[PDB]
This record gives sequence, structure tokens and C-alpha cells, in this order.
Amino acid sequence: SLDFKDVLLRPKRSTLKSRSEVDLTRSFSFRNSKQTYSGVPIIAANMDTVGTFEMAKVLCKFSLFTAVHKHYSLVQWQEFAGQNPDCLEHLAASSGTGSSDFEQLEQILEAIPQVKYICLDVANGYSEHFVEFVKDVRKRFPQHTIMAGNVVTGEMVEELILSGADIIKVGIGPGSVCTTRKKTGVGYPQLSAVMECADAAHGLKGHIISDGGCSCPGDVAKAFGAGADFVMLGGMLAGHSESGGELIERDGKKYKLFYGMSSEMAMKKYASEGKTVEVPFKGDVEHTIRDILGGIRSTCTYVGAAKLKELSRRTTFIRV
Amino acid sequence: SLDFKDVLLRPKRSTLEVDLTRSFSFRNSKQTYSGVPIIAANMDTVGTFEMAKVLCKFSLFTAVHKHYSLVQWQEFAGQNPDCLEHLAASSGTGSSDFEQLEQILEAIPQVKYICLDVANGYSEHFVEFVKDVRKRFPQHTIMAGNVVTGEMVEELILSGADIIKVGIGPGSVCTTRKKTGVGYPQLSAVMECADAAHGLKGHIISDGGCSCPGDVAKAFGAGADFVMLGGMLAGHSESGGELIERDGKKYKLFYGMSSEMAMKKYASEGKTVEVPFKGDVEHTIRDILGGIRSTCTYVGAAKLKELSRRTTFIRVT
Amino acid sequence: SLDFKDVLLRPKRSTLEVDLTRSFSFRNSKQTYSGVPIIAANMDTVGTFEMAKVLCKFSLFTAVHKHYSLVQWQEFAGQNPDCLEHLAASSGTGSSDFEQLEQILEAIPQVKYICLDVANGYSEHFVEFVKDVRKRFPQHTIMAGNVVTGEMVEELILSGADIIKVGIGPGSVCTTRKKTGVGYPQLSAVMECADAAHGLKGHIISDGGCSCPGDVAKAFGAGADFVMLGGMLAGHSESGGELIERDGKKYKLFYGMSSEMAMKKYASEGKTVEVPFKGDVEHTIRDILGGIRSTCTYVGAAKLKELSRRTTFIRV
Amino acid sequence: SLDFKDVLLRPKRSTLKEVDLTRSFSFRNSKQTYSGVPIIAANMDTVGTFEMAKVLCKFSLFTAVHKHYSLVQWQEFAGQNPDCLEHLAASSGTGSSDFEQLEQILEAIPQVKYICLDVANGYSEHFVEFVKDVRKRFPQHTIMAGNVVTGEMVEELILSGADIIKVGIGPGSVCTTRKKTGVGYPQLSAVMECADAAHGLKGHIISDGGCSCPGDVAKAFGAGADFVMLGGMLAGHSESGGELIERDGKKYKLFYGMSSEMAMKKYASEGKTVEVPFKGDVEHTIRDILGGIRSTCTYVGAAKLKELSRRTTFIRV
Ligand SMILES: O=c1[nH]cnc2c1ncn2[C@@H]1O[C@H](COP(=O)(O)O)[C@@H](O)[C@H]1O
Ligand SMILES: O=c1[nH]cnc2c1ncn2[C@@H]1O[C@H](COP(=O)(O)O)[C@@H](O)[C@H]1O
Ligand SMILES: O=c1[nH]cnc2c1ncn2[C@@H]1O[C@H](COP(=O)(O)O)[C@@H](O)[C@H]1O
Ligand SMILES: O=c1[nH]cnc2c1ncn2[C@@H]1O[C@H](COP(=O)(O)O)[C@@H](O)[C@H]1O
Repeated sequence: SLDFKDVLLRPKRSTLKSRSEVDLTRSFSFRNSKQTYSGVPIIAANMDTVGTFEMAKVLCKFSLFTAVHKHYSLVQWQEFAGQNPDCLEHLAASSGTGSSDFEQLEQILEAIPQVKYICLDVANGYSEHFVEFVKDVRKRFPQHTIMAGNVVTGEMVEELILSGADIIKVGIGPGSVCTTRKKTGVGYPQLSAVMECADAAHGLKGHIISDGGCSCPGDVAKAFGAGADFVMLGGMLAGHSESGGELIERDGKKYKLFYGMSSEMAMKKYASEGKTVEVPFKGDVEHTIRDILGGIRSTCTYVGAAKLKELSRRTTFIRV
Repeated sequence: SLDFKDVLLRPKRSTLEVDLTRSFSFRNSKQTYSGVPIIAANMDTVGTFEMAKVLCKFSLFTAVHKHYSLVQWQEFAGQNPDCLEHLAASSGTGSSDFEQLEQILEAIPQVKYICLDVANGYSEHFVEFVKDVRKRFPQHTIMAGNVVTGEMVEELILSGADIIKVGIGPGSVCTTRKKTGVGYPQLSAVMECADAAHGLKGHIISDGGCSCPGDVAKAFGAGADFVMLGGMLAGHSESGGELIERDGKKYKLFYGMSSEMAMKKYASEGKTVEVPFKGDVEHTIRDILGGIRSTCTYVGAAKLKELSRRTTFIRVT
Repeated sequence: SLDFKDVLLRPKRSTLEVDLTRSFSFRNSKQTYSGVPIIAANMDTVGTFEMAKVLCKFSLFTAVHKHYSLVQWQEFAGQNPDCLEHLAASSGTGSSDFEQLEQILEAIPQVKYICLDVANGYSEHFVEFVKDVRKRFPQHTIMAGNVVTGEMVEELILSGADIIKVGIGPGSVCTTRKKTGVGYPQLSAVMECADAAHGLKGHIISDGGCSCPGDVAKAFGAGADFVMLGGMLAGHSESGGELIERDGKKYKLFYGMSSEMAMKKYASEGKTVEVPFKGDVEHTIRDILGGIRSTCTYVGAAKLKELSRRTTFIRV
Repeated sequence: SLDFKDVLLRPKRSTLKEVDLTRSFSFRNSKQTYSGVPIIAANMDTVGTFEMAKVLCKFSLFTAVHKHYSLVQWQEFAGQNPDCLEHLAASSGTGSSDFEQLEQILEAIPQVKYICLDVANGYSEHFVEFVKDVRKRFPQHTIMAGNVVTGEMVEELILSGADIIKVGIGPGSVCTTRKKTGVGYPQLSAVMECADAAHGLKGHIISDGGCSCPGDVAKAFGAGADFVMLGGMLAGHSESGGELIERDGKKYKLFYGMSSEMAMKKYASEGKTVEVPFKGDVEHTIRDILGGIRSTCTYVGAAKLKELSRRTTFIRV
């Protein structure tokens, strides 16, 4: 039963030249969509304060991915797509299982053919209703790569991949502004979740996202080390200029709101399993991305992985 | 050796409103119960008639504290005939306590539950008290505690108790563990005592140590039939404890029944805290029930009766 | 590797006021004891004459600190003849300490207990000192320490000590552990050493690390014959240490006997704290005994002698 | 997986009757001989100073001098302080510029007979080959090389020419390696493993980082470290570098990681900056560390530091 804080990665003998030699790009072929991916497999979360068009514009420059939140209008999308044609390939449109959610998703995907990824997102990915929903989206968009979640165990990973999802989002309760564990007692240690879900998905030639619980670049590296194909970040990317969330200047300091998508704040804006925080303002996100990628490059260097693809193979966890 | 904090519930494949009601048939009293098996503690700041009136609307249970007068009881009962079915009158082992109790149960036949409550449920003296109350009130359902191990749960049920209160030292204003070194991790206590009670077709209350709706779910998931709450229900309009406005903030006193504050009022194993004021308890009750419904949904339980069967605990650091 | 915080006592079925008195017969001095076997530590802020006067009224014991003149002792004895039966005169090693001790014992024959106390009870030098004291005072009961393991308990008892003082590094104002890395978890120390002592019909004092009555209970439950308290008795009226009123609050100094503060007063392995003022020690003694009585009640012990017998520890 | 906090040393019977903290070593590859008290001031720019070297020499301690002195500053120091040169190392990373600077120092100051080759990652084949090259170039100088945390790499570095292997990745007080990269190793375990590896080849190790009190230094020696290197414990003194800052009525000194942004700016981060309350003259700190370790030796029955690891039994806490 391992969380990120329970482990370190062992350094290992390497034959690398320097650490500039390290390639964080991955190449993936998705099981069901048959589509191909090339990029740095870190994803801005589809939270309304994180998965913003402003976030996507910066992250595109580092070949990072954005799961866009589900509170932009079609006109907002078409304006963005018009102005930022070269930002559309590492971008996903998001939906819950609502008929209204699905409608809106369908209009974006019709209006903006360059968007080739769908993020289907529920708190409880273990319901039959979500499984059937994944199957239907798969029937409606056979060439769109589907991310689906969330779950924390292998049986549910297999079933979602066999139902038509390409990439399974892994994490229940680990998120920085999540209160699922306190309100319900349900969840799963994230690193253990990733290890189990990674094996289960890879057995079927599918993929996973480690979604939530990362608070430093070291955690991101551990999740990749444990076999995650992608890592999704909320709190690390909140509080930047490009982030959503109200700017609040009080008592001589600057803060940004950050809140869970099932917080009372979110539910009012548009039973609670999320909370609100005020994050000290962080400035521009590009400095944060550079820190994250630098940290992972060094991890690779320490374990002798010349490419991120080699990281999980070269990873031996030490229990602390 | 587990506390609530040592575990998470594993989510499970479901095919599914969750029904949080339970139906019980009590081994010794032979009476039946239907309701939401969450109980307001018989603390003087929690088990109040004002608490009872709201909890009734949600079909929750109130163990009333032992510091109301007969006139006060008679008053409440005459104006609130429909709260009476999910109410227990409480007593310690005292002569005076038993007398107060008897007067209440005589004058208010609608009260069909008795909460017999001492800090140390392991004393022969307490065992003999339970027997005496079972003789006196053959048709009343008896809750009796507290204990933390199976052999004592067995002994108490065979002595006539229907429902055993489980917990020594986990409570939010309890100081037993610091004062005496005595106690038992609550989750382990519940698991063990639940197996013991259920072997005799009896029942248990997880009494103490819940500070969030997830804890309540873990107690139920571990096999508790009922969960008893003090701290989570303290601090509301309906709660007792003086309202204190200081430094532009509002607080409510909450204190252990063996605290120096309680003893003065009416050797210490309880403390006093000031709780920031919480407003109406109704909103807390919804938050709790909403939490537990979601637990049920996550593990594929259509009703609370299924939760323990569908619970697989995951050990967390 | 257990500390007090690592365990709880399991309650047990009972058929029961609890007697906190114990009777002991000492292996080497051949003397007998009846009393409540909680001891005030021989720290200059705790093992005071004022502390002894209160503790006597509850039949508790006082290991007097080693920084009173003989004239001070003579005056206390003259004025307080009934407070002398549960008192020890304390000493470190070396000529001057031995000489002081002798003078006190000679002047005040009612003092029948000797507390021999060094940081490291594992040295040959200490063993030989225990031997000398025993030979000089063959009817005095000897407390000697400190140690944490069974081989050393045995050697000290065979060298002539009656009661072995157990604990290295657990004290609230001790810094041995940070300074030297040396020590031993106190509860495991107690269990091990008690078995060693009791095999020779000797006795132990659990010395250090109790910060609440539950801790005292655990120490006895693990088989400690006596429990010695410093920090729990510091900060009272009867305690030494300067009363300091500052920022509208009252504090008392409390400090390790190897703190720079102590060394200066008369290589540090102790520290200084300021303890909020606690008032009269009487109320604290009652809270302590009240808590231990309730432990006995929870486990079915009618007498303190029955507590280790009826103790089952739960790892928490 | 052990850290210094996870253990205590068991006391033991002794017949001692002051403890000698001097050691003598004969180095595997350089064939040179050492005698002194084997505690080393780290080669951080705030710790490995000429002013530090001057005080530490009085106690027979060792200084790994930082990389940011000029050639004239070295030559001035050596001219004015001929008696300090026996117990210092000149330092270098693997960059062309570092190594050149070092060559110039060794050419100017023939009394400097120790070299400290110091990278964050001693596991690279690039570092291994650089060690071989420095050994070829300076066959009579004693070479300290690191950092690593496992035996295979200790052996390889020793076989490649290094005399003394610097052990520790991530434990340092102002290191952020573990947060930025997830990479590391518990320091006590690293020391035990690496000491065994080194000693089997007749080499030696330095436990580098993670000591915050004398007890930690004693534990590292007790685990088999030949030397212990200190950054944090020596920061914040008069003799230390770092700016003296008087603010809010108090005195502080900067202390920062050599891969911190502060250090990089000054001359992708894996170190941080702190302000350490000013400690005064380092001599009193040195007396406290030595007194602590002498006292550990006394408790375990070691007349001499050379006997400590042999008399050490760790108890897990
Ligand atoms: O209200 C919520 N409740 C529980 N989890 C949430 C909520 N909102 C967002 N999350 C999850 O937390 C993730 C971000 O985790 P973080 O990086 O630790 O902040 C998102 O990708 C979601 O999966
Ligand atoms: O004074 C006391 N000392 C120890 N436990 C107490 C005291 N008063 C009430 N309790 C217990 O604590 C429970 C409430 O626990 P809570 O929900 O954690 O606050 C009550 O139902 C009692 O079993
Ligand atoms: O300076 C010292 N260093 C280490 N231990 C000390 C020192 N002074 C007193 N002690 C011990 O601490 C014990 C009291 O511990 P306490 O009850 O935890 O405060 C005394 O009985 C001594 O054994
Ligand atoms: O920027 C840094 N990042 C990581 N480790 C560092 C850095 N700077 C110095 N160190 C290490 O930390 C050691 C000192 O550790 P300390 O004694 O715990 O302060 C040095 O000898 C280096 O090995």
C-alpha cells in the first residue's frame, strides 16, 4: 500500500553522455482508436481553474497536453481554434455522462475536427452506467482517442479498455482539493493504484493516466517510474497567471482560488467531495513546467534512462 | 491494531437513492427497529430533546442524557409524540440513576429503549446491573456499554443486553488513554465485537472516535449495526453547551461526562473544548448521510445492510 | 522496541478503593518497605525538602537532591521527623560525593535509603563505587543507576545494589540521545530489566519519560517496582527552579542535571525549559494516583501488586 | 531502510578508567598516510572556507575547501598558514574549467595532497573515467570521489583510482534532490552497505550529509564510516561564509545548496536556501560535537574512535 511519500528511486549505473541527452517525449499507438501520439505525456487537468485555453497555449510550446474543462461555450472554442491552430493536437474535450455534457462535447468535436481526444470523467468509474456511456462514445467517435475514469483497480481498468476507452484515468481521493476520503472513506494509495492499473492496462496494449496526488516533480517521476503512461496535474498548475481562479489581493499578498469540481464553490458557480483553497500566486506557468521537466530529466539521468520510455524499466523503489 | 485512519474502502463494480434504513430484531427484548442507525450520544451537550426533534425528521436515534427532570420528559413527550419511538432513556448503575430511569419508563410507556452506560463495562457490578434491568423491563431494548472485546460483549448479551456499546478511550473529549493508559483501537474493537455480537444474533454500537462521515462509513463497513456520535453533533443550535462569543467569533462548550466541568455541574477522564459554532444540525445530518450514501454507491451497496458485506479495507500509511 | 506511546492496556473482567501500597523486602540490605512506590527524582528542582513534606502525606518517596548542606539536612530532619522513612540521600561517584553522603547518613540515622546515580551505570568505576557504598552501609537500601539492559542490572545487584534505576535518554530534559546517539526505548528497557532484577529477587525503578499518569501505569504494568518522576513534578510551588513572571504568565525553570545551567550553577547532556507554573503539588499527586487506581480498576487489580500480573499490552 | 533517526546505540560494560578520536588511515591507491580526527568541513562555499580551515586544524579536523577561491587567495592562505595544508583538500567537479582551476592550485601549492572530486551523480560512466584520469594525472594525491549510495558503485570508483568514496544522495540539510527527482537512499543504510564494500577493497568512505546533531555523527562512525562530512552543522558561524543578516532584532547567516538558484546565480535546481540563526565562533560547536562523540565511545566501551563500529549495536526505535 504505497503512496508517493513511501518511496525513493534507486540511482543506477549509467552510460549516458549528459542530462541534455534525455528525451521526455513518448510515442504511443492507442489500442481502440488506432491513433498515434507523440509528446511529453504530462496533462493539465480538466478542472476549470487548470484546463484553460491560456494554459494550453503555454503548455503546447513544451509539447505538453491539456484536458480542457467543460465550461467553455462553443463560440469560445471556435475563437481559440481560429487563433491557435497549432494548439489543437495535444488537446482534449471533456464530458461527464449528462445528455447536456454529451451534446456540448459533440458540437465541439463536429465544429473542430482537429480535436482528436476525448476525456470522459466521473468520480466513480466503477458504475455500469459509465461503462455503457464509454461504449456509446466509442461507437459515435471511432477515430477519437478516449481517456476515461476514474478507477484504482485492474479489473475496472480491463473492462473500460474492452468497452472502448484507450487511456484509463487512475485515482480516487488522492487529489489536493479532493475530500472523497474524509466524506466517504473510499480510495486507494496512488502509487499502488498506478502499479496495478499500469500492469492491467499494458496487458491489453492500453494506457493509463496517474491522475492526482502529485505535489512536486519527484512525485511525477515516481508515477512514471511506477508505469504510468501519462501523469495528470491539478494543484501543481493552479495559481499561475494562466490558471483560472479569481485573483485575490488581500493583506498585501496575492492568491488564486483553486477548488474541486465537486466542491460547493464549483456547484454554486455552475453533497460535496471537494473543497476550496487559496493558493499563493505563482506567476507564469512556464517556470513551473521547466522545473517539472528538469526534475524528471535528472531522475532519468540518475537511473540511467536515456528516454522517458526507459524510466519504469530502470526503476527500483526503495521503501522509506 | 486499527483505527479509522488506518484504512480506506476499496471501490467496487456496481450496477446501481441508496437506502440507509435498517431493520433489526433484537435477541433478548424481541422488539424490532426500523430507522437510520446513527445515534446522538447521551452526553448532556448532545442527547438533548432539541437534538431529538431534528434527528427524528431524518429517522435518526437519540440516546437522551440523564439530566432532565421527569416533568421535562413528560412535557417533551406530550408535545412530541412521534419522537418517542427512536429515543432511549439513559442510566448509570447508581440507585438514584435507576430510580430516575424507572420513573421515566413508567410515566412514558412510548420509550422502549434503555441506554445503560458506564466507563468500565467489564465490572461484575455492571453485569449484575444489566441482569436486574432485564428482569425489571423484559420488553425494553437494552443498550449496554462500554467494552472493547468479544468475551465481554458475549457476557453482556447473555446477561440480557440487546445492543453492546463499543469504545473505551476513542472519544473526542475523552482522556482515559492519557489518564490510565487503557483502551483499544476503535476499528479493531468494532470488527472483533461485531463478530462476537453477531454470533449470538445480538448487535453493537460503535461509540466514539468519528470525526467525519468517512469514519462513520468505516464503522458501518466493519460491521457496526449502529454508530454513536458526540463531537460531530456538538456545537449546533440544538446542542447544549454555553454559547460564548469572544474575539468576534462564536463557540459552544463541549466536554466529557467525566470531565471536571461535568462533575462540578452535577478523578477525571474527560476534557473541555470550545467548538466553533456550527448552526443548525440539519445541515450536518445531510452532510453525514450524503457521505455514507456515496460510500454505498462506491462499493455497489444498494442499501446500508449490504455495506459490511461489500467492504474490503485497504491498509494505508 | 517499545516506548510508552506505543501501547495501551487492555481492560479485563473484574470483581472488585484500590490499594496503591506495595510491600518489598530488599535483596541485599534485607530491609523492608511499605509505601506508594512513586519517587520524586533527585534533580535539584524536584527532590526538594518541600516536595518531601507533601509527598510523605500520600506515602510517596523522595530521592533528595545532592546540593543541600548538612546543616540544611539537620534542620529539615529536626523540624520534620515524620518525613524521613521514605527519603533517600543521593550521591554521584568520587571522593567528595561519598564524603558528603557519609556525613548526612551519620548525622541523620533515620535516613535508610541511598540513591547512587550516574549517567552511565555500565562503567567498572561505578560498579566498584556501588561495592564500597554497600560495604560501608550494609543495612542501608541502595538505589543505583542508570542502565537499560539485563546483564548490567544483574551485575549491579550482585555488586550490592538493591534497586536498579532504569533509563538512559528518556528524560523530558535529557539530550543524551541527540548528543551521543545512545539510549534504549523505555518500556522495553523496563520489561527486560524487571525480569533480570526479579530473577535475582531484586527491584527496579523506571526512571524517566513519564509525562502523564497513563505512562506511570504502563511502567508499573511492565513490571517496574517503582516509578521515578522529574518533569511531572517540576513547576509546582514545592519544586525548585526560579519562578519567572513574564509576559503576564508564571513559569518555573526546569533543567537537566548535566545541562550547562546546572554545571554553571555548581560536555552537556541536558537542557533547560520553562514550565508553566502548576501550583501546589498535592493536586498533581492526586491526579496521578487517581489515574493509576482507575487503570487497576479497568484491568481488575485490587492492589498495585496485581497490575503487572493483569497487564496485557496492545500495540497502537 | 535506515536513517539516523531510526536507531540508537546500545550502551555496554566498560573498563575505561579521555577517548582518543584520532584515526590513522593508509589509503589504497595513493599509498599516502593520514592521521587526524576524521570529520570534514564540506566543500560548500559557506562551509569549506579558509577561516574554517584555520580553526578546524587546531582540533585536527579536515577541510574540503570550496571551488570559488582565486589562485592568489590560495597562495596567500598557504604562505600565511603553512600548518593547515596537511588537512585539506582542493575540490573540483567534472567540468573542464573546474579541473583546470584545480590543476593550477595543485601546481602552486605542492603541500595540498588531497583532491575532492564531487558531483551530484557519481553513477555516470563519465564520472568513472574522470576519476581514472585524475588518478593517472595525480598518482600520489589522495582522491575523494562521490557521491554514491550503493556498494557496486563504491567498488567501481575504488577500482578506478579513488581512495575515499563520498556517500550520500539526498540527505543534505539544504538538498532538494528527493523532492525534485524522487531519487535517494536512507543514509544510515547507505553508510553500512558502502562501508562494507569499501573496506573489502581496503578503501574508505565519507558519510556525506544528513547529520544535524553529534549523535548523528556518532551513528555514522558506528555504522563504519571512516570520515563524516558536515555542511549544516558548521554553517552559520563567524568562520562560515554566507551573508550576515541582522533583521527583526536577530542575526542570521545564509546557507544554501551548491545547486540552489542562489548558488547558480552567484557563479534546474536541486538545493535550497535557508537563513540560519547566527551561532558565533565555530570552536564551541567543534568542542560540542567532539564531546558528544567521546561520550558515545564511553557509553559503548571504546577507548578509541577506531573501536566504535566494532562496539556498536544498533537498536531500532
Ligand atoms: O471535487 C473534487 N473531488 C475529488 N477529486 C477532484 C475534485 N476535483 C478535481 N479532482 C481530482 O483531482 C485531480 C487533481 O489532483 P491534484 O493534482 O492533486 O490537484 C483532478 O484531475 C481530478 O481527478
Ligand atoms: O468524559 C468522558 N471521558 C471519556 N469518554 C467520554 C466522556 N464523555 C463521553 N465520552 C464518550 O465519547 C463518546 C463520544 O465520542 P465522540 O463522537 O468521538 O466525541 C460518548 O458517546 C462516550 O462513549
Ligand atoms: O541532564 C540530564 N541528562 C539526561 N537525563 C537527565 C538529566 N537530568 C536528569 N535526568 C534524568 O531524567 C529523569 C527524569 O525524567 P523525566 O520524568 O522525564 O523528566 C531523572 O530521574 C534523571 O534520570
Ligand atoms: O544543492 C545541493 N543539493 C543537494 N545536496 C547538496 C547541495 N549542496 C550541498 N549538498 C550536499 O549536502 C552536504 C552537506 O549536508 P548537511 O551536513 O546535511 O548540510 C554536502 O556535503 C553535499 O553533499
